[PDB]
Amino acid sequence: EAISMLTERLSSIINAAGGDIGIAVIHVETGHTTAIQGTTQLPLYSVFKLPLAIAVLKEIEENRLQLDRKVRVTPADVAPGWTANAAMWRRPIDRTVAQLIEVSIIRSDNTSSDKLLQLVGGPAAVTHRMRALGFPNIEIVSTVREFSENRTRPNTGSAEDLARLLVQLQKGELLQPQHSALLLGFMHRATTGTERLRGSLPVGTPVADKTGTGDAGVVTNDVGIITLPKGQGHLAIAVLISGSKLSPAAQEKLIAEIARAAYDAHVS
Ligand SMILES: *C(=O)[C@@H](NC(=O)/C(=N\OC(C)(C)C(=O)O)c1csc(N)n1)[C@@H]1N=C(C(=O)O)C(=C)CS1
Repeated sequence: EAISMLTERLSSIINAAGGDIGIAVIHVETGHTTAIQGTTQLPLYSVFKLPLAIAVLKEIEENRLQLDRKVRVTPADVAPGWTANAAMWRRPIDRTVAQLIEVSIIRSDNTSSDKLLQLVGGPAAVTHRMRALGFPNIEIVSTVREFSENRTRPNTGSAEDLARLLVQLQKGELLQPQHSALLLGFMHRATTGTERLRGSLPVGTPVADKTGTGDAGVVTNDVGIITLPKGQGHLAIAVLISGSKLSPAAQEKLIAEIARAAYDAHVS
């Protein structure tokens, strides 16, 4: 029956991909869950910026921080190898906490993410916030710089915990309404995953997403929320691909095809 056999189809889409692949698809309103290796913790790379943004917004909601607090960013905060977004960080600049979350989510900025990581108390504090919220299978152990000088101790998370996190975000149970609207607005405008969760959906499908990419196709990740048409609800979806044999383009196409299969199963 269409959602019953989604696991069969997902398993054949990723067959012979090699590596380690975790998938979780959760229908937000009903809770219907489809998972493949859904409890295995896999390298997150830039996907960790989504738990980071939640921990930052929890700090504001727990009255230890403000959205409009000015934070000074200097070229000293940019790691050497960070080439993608470094153009905004060449002379000292003041950004509000809201603006730091913005650029870290939309542009997958490493510099602003590491600044936010310090504001909340480092990797251990984010890991604690995750279990305090109900997601004990998300372990943040490294800053972005630390991990960049040696890929050995990566931040990991299971696909099911990321999807469950997105379910509560979409439902309005995770953050205050204005913080939920603010974060989903950022994720709707994210520009790093045009070929992934959005790649194969029908024209006009709203998608909020956060990607993760390692160099040379070592890791290709995408987690997000797909708005179904009609009044059919939302899909929280996490795809974590680690160490695949496939080329980068084919790994992105794997994510796009997984999303379209989950979309098709849950739409009438
Ligand atoms: C999150 O996953 C970030 N990724 C990285 O910092 C790494 N590589 O980034 C790219 C741009 C793919 C590169 O070729 O250098 C990375 C860190 S440790 C490792 N083995 N690789 C951000 N992701 C992207 C993206 O395009 O998804 C960015 C635009 C900026 S860094």
